[PDB]
Amino acid sequence: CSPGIWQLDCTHLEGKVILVAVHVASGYIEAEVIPAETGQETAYFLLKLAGRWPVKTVHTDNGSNFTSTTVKAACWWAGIKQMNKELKKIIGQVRDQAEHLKTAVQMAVFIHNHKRGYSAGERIVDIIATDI
Amino acid sequence: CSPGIWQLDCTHLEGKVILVAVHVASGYIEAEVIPAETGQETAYFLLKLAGRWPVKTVHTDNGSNFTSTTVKAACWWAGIKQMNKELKKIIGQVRDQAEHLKTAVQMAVFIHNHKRGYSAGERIVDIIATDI
Ligand SMILES: CC(C)(C)O[C@H](C(=O)O)c1c(-c2ccc3c(c2)CCCO3)nc(-c2cnn(Cc3ccccc3)c2)c2ccccc12
Ligand SMILES: CC(C)(C)O[C@H](C(=O)O)c1c(-c2ccc3c(c2)CCCO3)nc(-c2cnn(Cc3ccccc3)c2)c2ccccc12
Repeated sequence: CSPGIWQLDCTHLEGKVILVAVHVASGYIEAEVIPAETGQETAYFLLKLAGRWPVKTVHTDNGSNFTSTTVKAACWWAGIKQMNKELKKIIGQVRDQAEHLKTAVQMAVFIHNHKRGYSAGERIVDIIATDI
Repeated sequence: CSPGIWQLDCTHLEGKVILVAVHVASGYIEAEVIPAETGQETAYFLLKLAGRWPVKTVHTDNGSNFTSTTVKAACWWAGIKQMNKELKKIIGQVRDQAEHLKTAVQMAVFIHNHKRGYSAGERIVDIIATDI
């Protein structure tokens, strides 16, 4: 698709919430473990994401994710308008490597983003730079 | 300089620690508030950073930052070898906008990375994509 579209979702594992953002054009993933699946967590995460990539529009598979005032506030300020099983597959394979789940998650993001025919990491920067 | 070099440092504000990474070639900043200035926090942050950008070498202005086993482990796994006052200037100007310091920080990262003659945000993706 077009280069400012991201998709946000939460997935659950070991009683914790993993917030997963996928840049739709590239497959590039950013991800964080959060304590609770709250609107404030989504708001802050959206602020972090928009300061790093040019985020125009965000989609989700759970629309109610985006109905908190806090989320709306974040999108308003950052100018935002409205392949997780592979990620869960990589987590499972490296989970023994690490104590904390959050560490396994960032390992899995690293593998995913740098697996190649280019990697999701190389596609996002080419896509965004072409756009400029 | 060359396109895989990052600089890590901590700065302090309101009794909290702000961990600041600057991509030296571009001026592009990634940043997080952390509870304590510990090696484990630096390790995890380094894991997050390497899964998003191609990080070859990291520098710091406090070398002892990098002597924990945990940090060394992170750099080992991710294949890593060994303009904060402007950031603090932006934080100060937007601090009233937000409750939490961490929110002001990501606001300040957003402003910095997207201020333009291109922005630090546009320079990093052009630099990294040229490299590929
Ligand atoms: C990363 C944090 C600090 C958040 O937690 C991890 C964890 O959750 O496992 C953790 C790590 C760690 C650090 C980096 C790392 C991995 C594990 C997994 C793969 C990628 O990079 N390490 C230690 C520890 C303390 N001493 N050592 C001897 C050592 C290990 C490898 C190479 C060289 C030396 C490792 C942790 C100790 C307690 C809690 C979490 C740890
Ligand atoms: C972002 C988090 C959730 C971590 O904390 C912030 C904070 O630290 O200030 C916070 C925010 C918030 C959300 C996004 C945002 C800003 C502030 C600053 C500029 C950029 O984007 N908002 C609320 C709140 C609750 N109701 N509203 C009516 C509203 C405000 C603006 C536009 C539309 C509607 C805002 C917070 C409440 C409690 C604690 C932190 C909040």
